Amino acid sequence: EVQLVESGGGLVQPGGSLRLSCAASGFTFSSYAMSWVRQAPGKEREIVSAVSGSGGSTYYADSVKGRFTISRDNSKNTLYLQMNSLRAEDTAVYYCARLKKYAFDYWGQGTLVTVSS
Repeated sequence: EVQLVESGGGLVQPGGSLRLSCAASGFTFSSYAMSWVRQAPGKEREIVSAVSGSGGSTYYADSVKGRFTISRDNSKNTLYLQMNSLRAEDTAVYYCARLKKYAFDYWGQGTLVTVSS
């Protein structure tokens, strides 16, 4: 089966950078792809990063296609996210979620990013 649960907690003032992650165990995270994030303080969802398929597919929020990163930790039960670009004016909340068929329908806890300031 799949094991997991978003988590981490980091700050991201304007030009900051957060460090969160998706929990995971037997299925790991990249072995079977895994996408994640999506939520916010009445700020509508907001992804941060994902890795569909072997990884050819990758996500970075909706404005950091090149300024975000789907960091991962295979033998650590989780992958992390270095997401910098916020602006002390848009705190957010995320929720992990896989997406490769046969392994899509889990990840449901709630995490976030506090633009330090």
